[PDB]
Amino acid sequence: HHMSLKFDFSNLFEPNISGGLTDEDVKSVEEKVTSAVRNFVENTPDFAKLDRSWIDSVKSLEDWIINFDTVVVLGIGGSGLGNLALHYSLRPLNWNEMTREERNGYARVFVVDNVDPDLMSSVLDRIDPKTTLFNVISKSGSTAEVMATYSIARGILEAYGLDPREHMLITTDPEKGFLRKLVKEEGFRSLEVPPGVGGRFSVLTPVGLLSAMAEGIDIDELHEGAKDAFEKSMKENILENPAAMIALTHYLYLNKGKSISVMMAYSNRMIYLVDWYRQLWAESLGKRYNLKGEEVFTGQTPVKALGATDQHSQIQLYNEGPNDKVITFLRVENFDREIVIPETGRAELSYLARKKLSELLLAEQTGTEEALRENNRPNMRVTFDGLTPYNVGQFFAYYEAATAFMGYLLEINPFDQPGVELGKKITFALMGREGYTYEIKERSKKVIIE
Amino acid sequence: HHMSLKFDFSNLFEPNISGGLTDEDVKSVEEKVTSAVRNFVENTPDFAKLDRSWIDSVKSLEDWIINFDTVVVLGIGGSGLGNLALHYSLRPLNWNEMTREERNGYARVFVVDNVDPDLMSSVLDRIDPKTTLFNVISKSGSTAEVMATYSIARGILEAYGLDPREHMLITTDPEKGFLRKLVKEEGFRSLEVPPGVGGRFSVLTPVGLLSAMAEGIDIDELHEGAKDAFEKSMKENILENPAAMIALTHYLYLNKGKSISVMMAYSNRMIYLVDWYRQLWAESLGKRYNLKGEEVFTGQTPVKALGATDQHSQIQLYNEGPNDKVITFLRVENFDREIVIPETGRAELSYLARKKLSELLLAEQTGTEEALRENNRPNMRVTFDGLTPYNVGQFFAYYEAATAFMGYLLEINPFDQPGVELGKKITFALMGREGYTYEIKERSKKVIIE
Amino acid sequence: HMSLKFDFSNLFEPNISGGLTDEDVKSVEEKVTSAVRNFVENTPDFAKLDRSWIDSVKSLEDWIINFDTVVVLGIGGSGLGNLALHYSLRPLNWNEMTREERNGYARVFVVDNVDPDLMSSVLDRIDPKTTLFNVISKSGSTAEVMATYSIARGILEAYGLDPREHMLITTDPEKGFLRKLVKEEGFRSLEVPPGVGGRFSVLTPVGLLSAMAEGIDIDELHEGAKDAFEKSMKENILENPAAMIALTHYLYLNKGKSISVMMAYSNRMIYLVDWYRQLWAESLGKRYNLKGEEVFTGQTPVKALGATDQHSQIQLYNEGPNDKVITFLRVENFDREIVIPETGRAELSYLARKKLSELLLAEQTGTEEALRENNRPNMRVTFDGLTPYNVGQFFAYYEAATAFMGYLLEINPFDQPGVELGKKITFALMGREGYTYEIKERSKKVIIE
Amino acid sequence: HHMSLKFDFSNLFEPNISGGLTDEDVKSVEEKVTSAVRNFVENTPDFAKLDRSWIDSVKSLEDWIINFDTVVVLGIGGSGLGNLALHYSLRPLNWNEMTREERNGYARVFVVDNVDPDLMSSVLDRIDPKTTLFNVISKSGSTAEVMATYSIARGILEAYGLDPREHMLITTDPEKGFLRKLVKEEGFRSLEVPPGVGGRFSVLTPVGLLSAMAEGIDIDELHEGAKDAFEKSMKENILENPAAMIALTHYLYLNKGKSISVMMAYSNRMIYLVDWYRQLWAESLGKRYNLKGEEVFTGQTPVKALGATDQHSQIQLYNEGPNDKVITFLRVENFDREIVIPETGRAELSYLARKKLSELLLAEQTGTEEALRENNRPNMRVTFDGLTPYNVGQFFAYYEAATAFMGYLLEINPFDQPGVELGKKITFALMGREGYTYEIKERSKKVIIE
Ligand SMILES: [Cl-]
Ligand SMILES: [Cl-]
Ligand SMILES: [Cl-]
Ligand SMILES: [Cl-]
Repeated sequence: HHMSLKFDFSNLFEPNISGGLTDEDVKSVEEKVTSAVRNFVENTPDFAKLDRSWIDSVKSLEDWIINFDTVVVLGIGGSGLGNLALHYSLRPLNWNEMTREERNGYARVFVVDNVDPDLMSSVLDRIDPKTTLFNVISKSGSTAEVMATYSIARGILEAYGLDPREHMLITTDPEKGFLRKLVKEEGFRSLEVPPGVGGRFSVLTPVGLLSAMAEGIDIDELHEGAKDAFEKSMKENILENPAAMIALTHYLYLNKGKSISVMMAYSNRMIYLVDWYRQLWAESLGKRYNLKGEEVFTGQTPVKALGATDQHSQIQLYNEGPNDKVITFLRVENFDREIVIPETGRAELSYLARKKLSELLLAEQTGTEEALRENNRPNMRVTFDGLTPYNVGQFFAYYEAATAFMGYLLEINPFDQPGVELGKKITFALMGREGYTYEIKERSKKVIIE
Repeated sequence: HHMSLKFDFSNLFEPNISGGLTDEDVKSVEEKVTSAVRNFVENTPDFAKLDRSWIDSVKSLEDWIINFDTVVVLGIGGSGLGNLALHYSLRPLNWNEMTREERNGYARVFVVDNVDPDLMSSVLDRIDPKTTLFNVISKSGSTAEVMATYSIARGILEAYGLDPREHMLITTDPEKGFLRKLVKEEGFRSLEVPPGVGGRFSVLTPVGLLSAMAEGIDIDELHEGAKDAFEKSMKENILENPAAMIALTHYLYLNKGKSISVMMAYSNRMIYLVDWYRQLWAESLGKRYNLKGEEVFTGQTPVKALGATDQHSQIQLYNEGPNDKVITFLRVENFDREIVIPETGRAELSYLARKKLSELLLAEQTGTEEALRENNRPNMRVTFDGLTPYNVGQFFAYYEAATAFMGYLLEINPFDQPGVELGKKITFALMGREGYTYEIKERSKKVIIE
Repeated sequence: HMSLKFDFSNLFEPNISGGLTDEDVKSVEEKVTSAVRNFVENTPDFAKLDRSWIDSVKSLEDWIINFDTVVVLGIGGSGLGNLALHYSLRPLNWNEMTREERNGYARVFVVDNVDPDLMSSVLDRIDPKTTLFNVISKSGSTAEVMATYSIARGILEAYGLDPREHMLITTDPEKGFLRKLVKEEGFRSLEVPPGVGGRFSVLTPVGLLSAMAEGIDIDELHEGAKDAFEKSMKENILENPAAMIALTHYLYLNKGKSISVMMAYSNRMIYLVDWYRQLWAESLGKRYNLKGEEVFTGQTPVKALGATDQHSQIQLYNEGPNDKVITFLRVENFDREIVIPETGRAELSYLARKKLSELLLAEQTGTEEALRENNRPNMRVTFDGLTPYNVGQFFAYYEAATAFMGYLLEINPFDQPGVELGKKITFALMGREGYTYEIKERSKKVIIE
Repeated sequence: HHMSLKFDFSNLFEPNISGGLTDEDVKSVEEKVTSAVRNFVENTPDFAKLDRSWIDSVKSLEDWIINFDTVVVLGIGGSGLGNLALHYSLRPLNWNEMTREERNGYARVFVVDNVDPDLMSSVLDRIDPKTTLFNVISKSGSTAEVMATYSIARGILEAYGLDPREHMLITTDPEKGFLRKLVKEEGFRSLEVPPGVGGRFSVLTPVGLLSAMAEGIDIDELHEGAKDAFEKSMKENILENPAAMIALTHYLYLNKGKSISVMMAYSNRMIYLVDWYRQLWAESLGKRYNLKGEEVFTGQTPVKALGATDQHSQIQLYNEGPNDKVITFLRVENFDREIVIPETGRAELSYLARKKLSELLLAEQTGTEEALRENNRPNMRVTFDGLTPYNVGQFFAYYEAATAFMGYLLEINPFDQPGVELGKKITFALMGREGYTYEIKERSKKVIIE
């Protein structure tokens, strides 16, 4: 009883929407898409290989991890969102507020992926350092945010007379960077960010799997789902290849003025899956220069929505504003807690009486999707039979491959992020970091209301 | 020691950005903007009046509310996001996980603004019904989601033999709708959604103020901030009028291809302020037809970002992708818990040693803003001296007025939401609701991978 | 409110063979009377009990209720007083009681060492969010207090707590590093009075703050101290306990009693004995007299606990060298009077249905009599109960007595020059700027590993 | 891993101190010392034999002892201090205030070694009789203080309807005395105080081992250290024999007017090791008569000091008062919780910044030792590499041997205590005990102030 995600691309096509994609459209790109799949098969990126050592190196720590009642991940972006996505999608929303008995002995997971002291302080107020493991995660080994939060955690351990080696696990490049040097000099336990895997493609590497295993997620089943997804993503038959289809259809639509991808998840536990997609799409495909060095300023802005909530926020705009969005719905059909709506005795509420609350949620997704179709707003749907590691591993793999394919189609490098470097340089200079000299000039025009 | 929000619109203008707005641009719209302000002054919408009864009717319940240790708001969109925005921005992030003593006797606030049973179940698992008040909030008195969650809460009270009148407070239109009838027939305590105030403009009405007061927020100071903001928003001098300036500059940019507003808050506690803005902007300004009945499909998609987090997700795209965004930063300069980064003894981290963690966060905002300027991406900044009710009330008022002004400039009705009605009709039909007959047709083209 | 009772009888002939005589008393009476008169005429600051000591501490009462725990970072004079007050005037499980059982008053922990097992164990028991650190140092730079201060402050900083909300500084009003910190950073503060040395400072804000925090009646503490200091100014030596303690101990020191044993018959009084230890040792253990002559004077104070140390030291006190004067502290009424149950066993009939304290008191009486019979000089200080009035009497009488002994021995009882060399060596070991002492390689090394 | 205690006797000798012991001094007593060691080897006292049955009898109760969460030792002196020495030195100071989980399942240990009702009542307020074992320990089987506390514990058990045999374990002489009778008549579990081992020499017998095993101390390792130390104590080469050297040097100094031994431990955890030593030295060596029946009134008063604390209490007197003391330091070089002193940013505290707090403690021991040397105060040092049962067993063994050797040198019986009997007789008479008739006479001279 493991099932493939189901994809329904029907509302992306004519005649389902007037303005839809056509058989001519598909034919216009089919060859370039098949070539993207072939290139993935022939020059497979490291992320798709799902090395056994990724699971094995994490399982090797399992006996040690059961010493801890909490794991705090000190990581950001690629080293933080995948942790939150796994945590939300694959444990109950009140996991960290459950007793240890309710958690069946597994650990609470907190992720500190910002340098806001209100965030760090609120996590620190919830943990006992004597029973906490900090997983310090940075590929580079020197991400400023992670250094700052590492410093705070280390300082607290020191002040309490706790051995940092008993409370910190370092996940970083096997050879380069400051955190790796710390490992080598001080003898920390460690895990690797694989050299050929970039942050935003690292969730199924030890980056994501350690905290997942800590909280009792079946990480083997997670890889089983991703494996099956990657295998379907290598099919040169595009009508059997969900990742190729996502790329094909989004590539075409980007070309036809759809500058926004909306991913709308009909589940509060899926919301961090959408944030993970946000970074994956935006950072991969949002590129100034193409592979030839030509200025292209390409990209499709990823927008996060939550159903049914955002029907009362964004659905007016999605139906009646500019037609610049392709909307992907994430639909889960079975819930771990199926609340039944009681009979209140009021005739006004008979349409709700003794139905599952999820029946209403699912009726809302269906109605929202249909209204959008009727208003010729292109949409597709990914359906999960439940929130299981198998299904979440599929999700990650399919979107990692699709993003890879879109970078091929757009003839850009989907695996770099040059646009982030300037802000960092300015910031380090502001922080007085040795060798950082950028000076922000005094402005001519100052338009302030103070 | 109450201070106005500071606005810096400088990076929206030439020469600060090449491509920026010009004095010619401002002159092109100045008159229409002054007229929007005059119209607001002369035909003031009910939301801007800040009726004393909004605070007084809530304070009248204060003695009763201190019976409860938890308030659960059963509301959605306009009746839910303002509650979450107040809760996050004006209490510590671990408020609901603090002891009652730590909360100084004030209540926990949970908001159930979805029909996902994983959400409702997780809140139900955290509360004792004997010490909980459900605030059921719907302007119409019949929002499906709110009916469903009301039914569940009522059913639990009944099964436990608790009197619903002792555990439910109804906030709805004073005269129309099912919830008002329930009030009248069964004798519930109640509060009003003011007839002339729409959901998305209702946060400073009893909709938002009840839960705020419950958790110990100074609701008087909240209105004091909003009052001062509304007064500045009635200034016909546009260079002294932050709301007029936001409208002026966003109107111009929408016209020049900036189809996205990004609001990027450098605070985890401000994140629900951004979601409140999301609904306010999208639902107000995302309109098919103008006031003349002409098809305009207007709108500017609001995008939520969090700094520094989203520097590792979206900043590549914001600097290097299409130039279709105006970015507003929210910057708070003082934090309730100022963590100091310890000295680790490592020369590599000297740039962080013994600085406030917030110094790094603030350096990151400044650097991110400068990089964007250098890449000619238009941006402005709203600076809060701290997270206080005064400053949050200002924020709400300024953006409510600015949205009002943009609807004038765009010559649409910013106070309706016709585009939501079709999805609801389809959903009710799917739910078998009497008199709802929409039938979804079988599709010609079915493109599925299953 | 009743006066401590003193019974000096077993210090005198014929009660002990070898005891003090009327001739002995006459030999020093005039010098003692002059000690008293000097105290009356040039009263040391500690004996003035300034109103501002209580008033400055009471000013913080409203603020202190924010905290469930006060941690005293202080050592010696700035630490033992707090412990003496804590143990003697609250039940032994006070810090392990619930807040309700404590009637809302705070837990008190004293970190008076730089052992990380001590600091760590206290930190493991506290919530920084509800903890006040009282950082106490007269000089403002005591190394041990700087070290513990640094740790507490670092924890406060890492958690984002404002140090001014969680630290109270007790130091000289004008001089020193801690006073500078107060003035530069705006900490709340209390004073160590300029003319009061650490070991004489328990009844100043040094001790009064943590005592108040835990709900001790500090007014009653001063009321007892006041009454005791009044009796200590009586020129009739037979009405003046402090003068009699100095008289008799001065005579015995001169007759080869090189040890004072203070043996308290109460586990709660044990830190009163430690406070006394520092007071007698550091005051009267002096190389030079007031003329600059080498005298190497001193009487080693020894801490004992009754009835416990009957099974540790009583063999030695009765059968070893006759070099000790033994002062008993006897408390006659206990806050929890446990009654020994009837077991039904004939062998235990002598215990059946008596107060456990009756056994304790019979043990003090028997121990005292056996020592008299063995001609070992002893006296007894009897408390009707462990109350602030009684404890304030105790501190005052002993502070006055130590002042008088310094007069009789013609030394300065208010300095401590012998501590400075070790500190200089230590700072040099710690690499402190301007400390250069180098410990030389030894000729003779006698090691077993 | 297991290391011998290191002894440094250097500052006991000339030229290290002027006035120090000389090679002539050593020659003066070498032969009598060698003869002490030989007597020990040839007529070994029962305490040094470390019978396997002392560990086995205690280990046979381990399954039963895990029923309890708390062991309360009712014993005094020899039957009480050893338990406290082991508890403090080999468990953290907050052991009894740790949760059961923090204690890894092992029991809390309270020792009630006084008939102060404030002691007993404070212990009783902390225990649940249903989960408590009272270990009632008296070699004689009739120690009054143990009878009284036994009576209290038993009465409580009775009045609650708990079976005393499920909550009391009796440790007493195998054949003689009231407690042994109780065992035989009522069927209590029991352990033996070995007939040839006196109380003050009983810590490593079941007297001490039971409570130690209950709190998780490795009692095998305790014996392994004691065994190695007793072996070194049987070496006729006095320069390889620590116990011989302690006895040699202290005997010489006692004869040169050092009437006081100061043991000053630089650890709050070692303070009860010092108290154990106090009873050992005082009760053994403080004798009126020698073995010939000649009046000697011999003895060296043992004084307890704690470093660094007592540098602010006693160090003035030790350096500047009578030169009547030999001072032994106990120095522990590694701590279980190694607190690092943070950097405060203050120039005044740069000599502390980022050093271990124990570096300061150790520097204080060294400086204190050197200043005492400079002032010609004889001192030695015992260095522990950590607080481990191996090191603590070594300590007890070496000091028990040393005391035996001192009694030989002093030609006294180190194994009796006739000076305690008079006080007991008087007390029993005051308590109205049948056959005790002592009458305290009215005094001639009464010198009282009331
Ligand atoms: Cl968004
Ligand atoms: Cl105040
Ligand atoms: Cl048995
Ligand atoms: Cl002592």
